[PDB]
Amino acid sequence: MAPLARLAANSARLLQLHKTVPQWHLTDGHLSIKRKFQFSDFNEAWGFMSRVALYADKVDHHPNWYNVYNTVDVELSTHDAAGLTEKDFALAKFMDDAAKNF
Amino acid sequence: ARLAANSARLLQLHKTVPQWHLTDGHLSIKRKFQFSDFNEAWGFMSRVALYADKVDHHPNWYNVYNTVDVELSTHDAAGLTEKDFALAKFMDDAAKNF
Amino acid sequence: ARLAANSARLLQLHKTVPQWHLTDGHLSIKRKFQFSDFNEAWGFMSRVALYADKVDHHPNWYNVYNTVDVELSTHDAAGLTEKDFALAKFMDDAAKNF
Amino acid sequence: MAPLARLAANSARLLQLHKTVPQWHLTDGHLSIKRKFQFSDFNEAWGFMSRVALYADKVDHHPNWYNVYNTVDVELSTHDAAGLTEKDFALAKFMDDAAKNF
Repeated sequence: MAPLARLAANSARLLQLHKTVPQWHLTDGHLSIKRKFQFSDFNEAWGFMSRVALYADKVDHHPNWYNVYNTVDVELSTHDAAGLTEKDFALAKFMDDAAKNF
Repeated sequence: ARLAANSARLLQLHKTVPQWHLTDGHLSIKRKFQFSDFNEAWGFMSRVALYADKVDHHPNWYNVYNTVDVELSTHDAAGLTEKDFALAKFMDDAAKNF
Repeated sequence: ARLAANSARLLQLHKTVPQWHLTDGHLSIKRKFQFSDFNEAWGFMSRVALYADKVDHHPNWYNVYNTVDVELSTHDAAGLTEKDFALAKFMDDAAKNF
Repeated sequence: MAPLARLAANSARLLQLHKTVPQWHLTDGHLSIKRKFQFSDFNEAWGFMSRVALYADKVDHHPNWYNVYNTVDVELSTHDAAGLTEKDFALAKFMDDAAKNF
């Protein structure tokens, strides 16, 4: 009984959004998106995570992320929708842009 | 130097960080930290990040909003070292503030 | 809306953040925070950074190791607004943890 | 009575180090170096400061920095030397590299 509408698997809109973040992979049932970000070291990884943290608390939409030294393993979905919303793709896009710097 | 499962030093170190859970084979220690919100969790993580890069010893941590799910082990040792307990302790102290 | 020097609202807000010092013309409020070390100061600043970008209201802060010398004012207002006192309060609360 | 030796003003070594960080400016008496870093927004500035913070606590050598939204105004010197040392230029260089990303 998720209070929010999720983007339906393979919906034209979902796919139009995915196209903007092509290095993320859609998960089974299209219920989330995943990307493992790789940096040279922890210092770079934290620099990246820092910008995402600011964005996340500003839009109040947070990554499920697993950091191990130079690696940041990320899965995005909207809990209140039990799946993907526009906020996940907007978060993925910001993350992609912040990582592009490295 | 790798700490053997149930070794005297491991058990002694573990007493300094009693909220941590020894894992199968004593290959790692785990603690899940919980805060009021992400802002608090990030303030916590920020202090740990600084410590981690200073001593060059890094957590395996999974953050979701207000929680930080942490597993510590020495990657080059295939088990626990002193550095893991030292990090666990720094993390405990940083968490106390909240 | 810009708070006029010595206005009733300014003085009332100032009571919620008594460690802050009103500046000449009541154009800003200042507080210098002190911590044990940089690690603590950075943990403090990190929480404030998150708050600041959330509400889109930023401190004028000068950090040297363990100290954070802070002046707050609303750049578009040429003086103090509610947002400055709200930020001052968030900063006070973040500092309390240390 | 500074416990540490500072690099003498105009010393060949000072100048050889300054050459590596050409956008920093030497201060009167060559007692410090200064650079005002400019970013697009606070989010970028904090991303930058974050990496420098990690470096600073690792080498235990900290900037005197004044952040105002998208701007980071920095002055580096070694207090225990009452002037510049190699650590200031190594810090400036790291800062330059972290900022280059933006």
